[PDB]
Amino acid sequence: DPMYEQFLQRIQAVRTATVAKDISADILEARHDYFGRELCRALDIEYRNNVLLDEIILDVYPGVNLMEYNVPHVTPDNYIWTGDMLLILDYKVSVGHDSTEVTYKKYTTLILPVMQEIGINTEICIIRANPVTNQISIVGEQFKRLFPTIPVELNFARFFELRKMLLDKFADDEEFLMMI
Ligand SMILES: [Cl-]
Ligand SMILES: [Cl-]
Ligand SMILES: [Cl-]
Ligand SMILES: [Mn+2]
Ligand SMILES: [Mn+2]
Repeated sequence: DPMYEQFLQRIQAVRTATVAKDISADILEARHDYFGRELCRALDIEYRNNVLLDEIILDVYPGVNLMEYNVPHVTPDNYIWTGDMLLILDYKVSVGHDSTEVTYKKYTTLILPVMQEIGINTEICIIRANPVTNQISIVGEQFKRLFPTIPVELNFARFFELRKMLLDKFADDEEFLMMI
């Protein structure tokens, strides 16, 4: 209720391409966070949204001296510390694979080396929902083993409705069309 209403109020009032581009980005981020909350609820795991990598290391290995290592200050969405293995999690909502590939490449090359020097067994997990079909795709073998079914009940229609109204309001706007 209040989330939808707040976006609606903003789409009603917006007059300029630059402000409209920020509403569009905000809707896409709210849709991403919605999926993350529903995913963690369905799997009964702790819901987080952007944890600094140093803070993840400190939680799994409290006796670490951060200064001895070169820790990239990335903020993956969430993680699962099982006591023997660390699953780095990032949520995606997208009909395509490109954003998954980008994030997979970044976290693989930036997180795995320092986790290997520290000695923490780590897997990069990316969980994507298709907002149109509600189908879930998972990169991450240990995550699939731990969670062979994902009993989520997803409904992205309201996020599409809001963004479509925004795009209809600016369908004749050259500038906004380019800020695509
Ligand atoms: Cl405006
Ligand atoms: Cl103006
Ligand atoms: Cl990041
Ligand atoms: Mn994030
Ligand atoms: Mn994400």
